[PDB]
Amino acid sequence: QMDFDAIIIGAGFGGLYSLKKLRDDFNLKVRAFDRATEVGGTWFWNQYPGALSDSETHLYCYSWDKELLQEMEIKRKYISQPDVLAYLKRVADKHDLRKDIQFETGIRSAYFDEENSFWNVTTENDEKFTARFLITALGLLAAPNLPKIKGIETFKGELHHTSRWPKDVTFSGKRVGVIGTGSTGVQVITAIASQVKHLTVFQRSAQYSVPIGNVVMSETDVAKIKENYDQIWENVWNSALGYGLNESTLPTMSVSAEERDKIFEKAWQEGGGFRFMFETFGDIAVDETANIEAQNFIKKKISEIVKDPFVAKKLTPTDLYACRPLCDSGYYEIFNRDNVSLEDVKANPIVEIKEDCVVTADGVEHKLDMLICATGFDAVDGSYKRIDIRGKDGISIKDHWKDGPNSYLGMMVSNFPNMFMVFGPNGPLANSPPIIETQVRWIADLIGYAEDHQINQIEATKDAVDNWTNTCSDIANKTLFAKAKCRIFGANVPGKKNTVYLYMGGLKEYRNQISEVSNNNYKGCLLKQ
Ligand SMILES: Cc1cc2nc3c(=O)[nH]c(=O)nc-3n(C[C@H](O)[C@H](O)[C@H](O)COP(=O)(O)OP(=O)(O)OC[C@H]3O[C@@H](n4cnc5c(N)ncnc54)[C@H](O)[C@@H]3O)c2cc1C
Ligand SMILES: NC(=O)c1ccc[n+]([C@@H]2O[C@H](COP(=O)([O-])OP(=O)(O)OC[C@H]3O[C@@H](n4cnc5c(N)ncnc54)[C@H](OP(=O)(O)O)[C@@H]3O)[C@@H](O)[C@H]2O)c1
Repeated sequence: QMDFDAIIIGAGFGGLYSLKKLRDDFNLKVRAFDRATEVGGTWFWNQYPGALSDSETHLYCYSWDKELLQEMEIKRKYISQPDVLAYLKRVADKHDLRKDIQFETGIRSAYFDEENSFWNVTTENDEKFTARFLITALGLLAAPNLPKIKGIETFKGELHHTSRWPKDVTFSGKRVGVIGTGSTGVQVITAIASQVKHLTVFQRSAQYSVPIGNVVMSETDVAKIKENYDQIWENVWNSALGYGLNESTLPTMSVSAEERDKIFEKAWQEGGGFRFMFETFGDIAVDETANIEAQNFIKKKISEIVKDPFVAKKLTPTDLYACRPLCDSGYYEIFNRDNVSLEDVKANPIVEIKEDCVVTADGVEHKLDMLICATGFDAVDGSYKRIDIRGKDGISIKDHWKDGPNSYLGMMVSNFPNMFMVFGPNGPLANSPPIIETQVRWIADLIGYAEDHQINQIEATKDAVDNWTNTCSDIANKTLFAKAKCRIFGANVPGKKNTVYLYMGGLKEYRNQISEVSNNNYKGCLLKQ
């Protein structure tokens, strides 16, 4: 009666595993869609200079295919964007995935049918499809947050947002400006500084960055990893972050200053943001005195690398909370270069943009041939609201989430039956591929349980969703996060919203949580026959 058992939106990490698991392991008839012309998700769209993974190469991948784990290329310690794209293309090749992906096809609307209990999916070309279940693997790539700057539309030079980075960009002889110093801006600035006539960095808020330590991987090291891949993945599932770290329980202020400086320095040499934050000590994100110790080590490193003390001052975070640092391949070193200028657009904001320059509040005209906007995106739920998703009683996801996202286990939304989110909001804070695998296998097991027991409508209750929001709030309020403003709580509603964007108990406890549900006849889920 319906076109498919399941429809998947997205052909990235999440969508490709959702397709493989439902079609080949559970034998469902499924069609996937993506606006892209190729698989990859964020790794097909984000081809900006310096794009690099946050987790090491041997862990930023799938674990469910052992043959592929052995054949995988481990070139450098972290993996660049074109290599992630080539890997995901290889996954699609090996498992015959593309024949059930409709490319160059965006989904405009998905309407649930409380009669007959399936979903009505319309593409932007007015193609209509029906399916019992809807799998949303949308990521967080929509939509580009561009700087709201007076006159930015009059700029006659090259203007790119890092998410829409065009090929064939050349840098020599050009005066280039970069707005934004987050992870993307740090990666772009570090990669292009040596290639331009002059680089201006327009930073609104300095952030802490630690070295990434991206080194080439020896053939012995690669063989060492593959020989022990089963234990490596077992460590991922029994950890909180899934980054292959020895997650410390050691209190920061329980060692001498000599010892503390040695522990921070060892992680600094090795590289890695989460390593510096969670392999050194166990309370950096929970205790303020511990946090200040981590910051002071990075501030000290900034003041040593950056030789001009006034540029180092400008680069030093004033916030006072190292609530997750970035990673870089030589970011602070860039600012010793004679062709790099740092503009504190907090104490000197960009007021307007003319045809050939960026004007700051001090009147200075910063002449530019190129303006790179590394300015971020919408919130996590932004990708969901940009689709017309109507569930029970015809309520839209825009309205149900007008105050921020909320869900059950990060995978189910009340008033939206038969819809299952992959890497959606209210999920765990950990490495993405292990999270995506955990969710795809749990969702497929639920769909298989429904195909047997002949149930055709699965729905989370308002109580369970609120129980999940409580659990996240209880855990997140134990930490320093929010107070550093990391946009994990985005609430502020008169009757308290406390929409908690992340479950922060770790990947191991997250698998514990959703296992309680699956074991206990899916408590919190409305089953209908
Ligand atoms: C440079 C970079 C490095 C990163 N490194 C790490 C890391 O080391 N560790 C980590 O955990 N995370 C990392 N991330 C985060 C990253 O988003 C996740 O790791 C992962 O790629 C998310 O995969 P996904 O399939 O869930 O979403 P995506 O890769 O974003 O795929 C979403 C796809 O759904 C499509 N789509 C959306 N909406 C619609 C619609 N209405 N119709 C049709 N199609 C649609 C999109 O076009 C997109 O192709 C990194 C991100 C970037 C940009
Ligand atoms: N794993 C990785 O290595 C990696 C790589 C890329 C992205 N990500 C993730 O994907 C998300 C996006 O990363 P992102 O770096 O592109 O965006 P981002 O983290 O949100 O940072 C955006 C930067 O642009 C600045 N900015 C925004 N609007 C501005 C304005 N109007 N004027 C001046 N400055 C402005 C911001 O300054 P303010 O802070 O002052 O607002 C900020 O420094 C992040 O959450 C990140 O975790 C991860």
